Amino acid sequence: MAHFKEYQVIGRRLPTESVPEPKLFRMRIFASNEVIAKSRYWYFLQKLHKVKKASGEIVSINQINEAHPTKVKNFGVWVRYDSRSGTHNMYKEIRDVSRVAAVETLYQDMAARHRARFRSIHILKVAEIEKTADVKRQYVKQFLTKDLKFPLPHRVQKSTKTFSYKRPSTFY
RNA sequence: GGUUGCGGCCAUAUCUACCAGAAAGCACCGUUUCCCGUCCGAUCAACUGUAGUUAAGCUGGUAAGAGCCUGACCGAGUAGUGUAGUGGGUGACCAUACGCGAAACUCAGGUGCUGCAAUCU
Ligand SMILES: [Mg+2]
Ligand SMILES: [Mg+2]
Repeated sequence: MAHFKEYQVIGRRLPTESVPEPKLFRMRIFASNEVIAKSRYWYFLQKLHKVKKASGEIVSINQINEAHPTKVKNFGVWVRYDSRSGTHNMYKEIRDVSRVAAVETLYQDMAARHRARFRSIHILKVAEIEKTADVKRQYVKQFLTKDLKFPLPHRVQKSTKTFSYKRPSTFY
């Protein structure tokens, strides 16, 4: 899984004599590949409608590419997750160039700060904030100030050799 | 279509309350010599369909009826459960993956169908 990928997954109940041409439900799924995306689709349709993989059918799966992969966006993400003692909703903000890597950042963030495994997370929503001043988290808001520039003090250079003859510097 | 005799399934047929029922049938209904049974022709027996009555039985209809029956992407793919992991959690327990999948509930509809023989504006 070099990264996540976003798939649109469209499926339906199996057609019957009573109801030919059912309703065609669709979701956007962040998954490492096609098989997981289809599995996640059925898992989530399990919780919304009376249907399972055996009574249903996957009409379409299509990868969804970022419209502008090279534009930095501020994403607001609503997640539902299970902690060890209950279920909680939260909203986080991630700044990056694509939805898939923003969601990838989000899973890493949920694992790091809340020990929430991919098993225990529901991506309720991902949406770009098209306007500044609608951004609310200070950790992403600090990066939107005009003419932003910071140094990177204490540069640590990687040495290929085991022994150095120079007693190095961390300048930058 | 009504009714009677014998039924099949055994409430969609049961229960409550209340209204209808032409004809025929069924019924209630008249009598106690006889065969029989009673504390008691109430029941059971016999006899006349004669004296009468649809009052009841019976049948059908009504009920935002009770019950019952059928369905529902109703609740609910919930509860539960087969399988898996060197999954989570101190534990109690829980999540996930591949499968199966209820009951209550909530609406909706319905309230006997039918076989054989005989008979009837
Ligand atoms: Mg008498
Ligand atoms: Mg094992």
